[PDB]
Amino acid sequence: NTTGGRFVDKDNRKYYVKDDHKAIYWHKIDGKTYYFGDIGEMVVGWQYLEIPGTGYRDNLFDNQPVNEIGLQEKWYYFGQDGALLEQTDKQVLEAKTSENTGKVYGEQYPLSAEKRTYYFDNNYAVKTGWIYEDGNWYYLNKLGNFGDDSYNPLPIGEVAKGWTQDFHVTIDIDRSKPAPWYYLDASGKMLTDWQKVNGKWYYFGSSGSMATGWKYVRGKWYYLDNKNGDMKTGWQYLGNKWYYLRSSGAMVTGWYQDGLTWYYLNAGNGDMKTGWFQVNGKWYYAYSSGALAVNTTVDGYSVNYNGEWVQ
Ligand SMILES: CN1[C@@H]2CC[C@H]1C[C@@H](OC(=O)[C@H](CO)c1ccccc1)C2
Ligand SMILES: CN1[C@@H]2CC[C@H]1C[C@@H](OC(=O)[C@H](CO)c1ccccc1)C2
Ligand SMILES: C[N+](C)(C)CCO
Ligand SMILES: C[N+](C)(C)CCO
Ligand SMILES: C[N+](C)(C)CCO
Ligand SMILES: C[N+](C)(C)CCO
Ligand SMILES: C[N+](C)(C)CCO
Ligand SMILES: C[N+](C)(C)CCO
Repeated sequence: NTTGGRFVDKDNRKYYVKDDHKAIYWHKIDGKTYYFGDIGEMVVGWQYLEIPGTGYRDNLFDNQPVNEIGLQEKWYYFGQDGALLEQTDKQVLEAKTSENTGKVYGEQYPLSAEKRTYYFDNNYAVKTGWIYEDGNWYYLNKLGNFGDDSYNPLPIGEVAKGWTQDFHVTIDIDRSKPAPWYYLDASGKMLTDWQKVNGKWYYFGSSGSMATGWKYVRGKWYYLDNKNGDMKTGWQYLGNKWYYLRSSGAMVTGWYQDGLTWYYLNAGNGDMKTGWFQVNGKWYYAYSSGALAVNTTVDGYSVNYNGEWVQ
């Protein structure tokens, strides 16, 4: 909706001038959208800019006041003639790197030899977050990189690979909300169910989120590290009780013999018994270590070869 002006080439830069003033920021001119930055230099290619449409960075000229405003920034792609690529689905484009972004018309810069598929939201900005394609989920980075006083927005919108946390984000991470972990394979596909990664097992279920703590899967109980998620095996002291997990990871219930030593894991909960207890009417005694007392005396009580209290 910006008319009455004209594009002007000067000092190896391109401007749009009307009534003798330079256009700045976002402008819709003759069916196309352009962006002129803070001083009027038309941009081209990959750009990380404040979102258009509010009016605070729109239809402005360098002779007008520029309001202070807090607008999130997103990635946008402009043609070599400066027109905004109004894609709302996806498109194959030169990968964005530390050398082909933030450039303006007139500048010299290489055209990425590598091209990637980029997804877009309904407002022409590069899409971030989860996307479902051809039977699989992929995660497009919501955040860029940091590093003690430093922020690189380049990763935003790129296909995530490997271990990835899904933070709730707008302009900054939202620490109040949960941030589950996921694992994307070499091609970015989200893994589900059991998966062996770096030598350890993890359970991602059907949603993809990495489970932590006790987890019931296909009839058996498993215990994933409460913080890191890796599946535990063997004897585990959890919540002040002992549990025995098979090498497969499944929790054991009932009688279990380790070498010559018998142990009794509670029928339902699975916690190890100590002291006197009875199974199917018969009484047995387990020491504090959980080991069953056999062929000996326990406080004036005889227990035979099977640990049974012999009357
Ligand atoms: C990005 N460069 C181009 C536009 C600004 C800078 C420097 C050049 O532009 C200028 O030098 C401007 C043109 O009006 C200028 C300012 C003051 C004195 C002379 C020229 C090319
Ligand atoms: C390490 N355990 C976990 C993964 C394999 C074993 C047993 C359980 O997994 C399975 O039982 C199934 C059997 O098909 C399985 C899933 C994924 C890979 C291999 C086996 C939990
Ligand atoms: C998109 N999901 C299946 C991947 C993850 C939960 O939001
Ligand atoms: C699974 N991790 C990302 C969560 C933790 C350490 O490897
Ligand atoms: C999950 N349980 C049955 C295994 C243990 C108590 O938390
Ligand atoms: C069975 N008792 C007589 C042995 C022991 C207390 O429960
Ligand atoms: C782990 N314990 C309690 C089970 C057995 C003695 O080492
Ligand atoms: C299960 N036991 C302790 C009970 C008996 C030997 O098989």
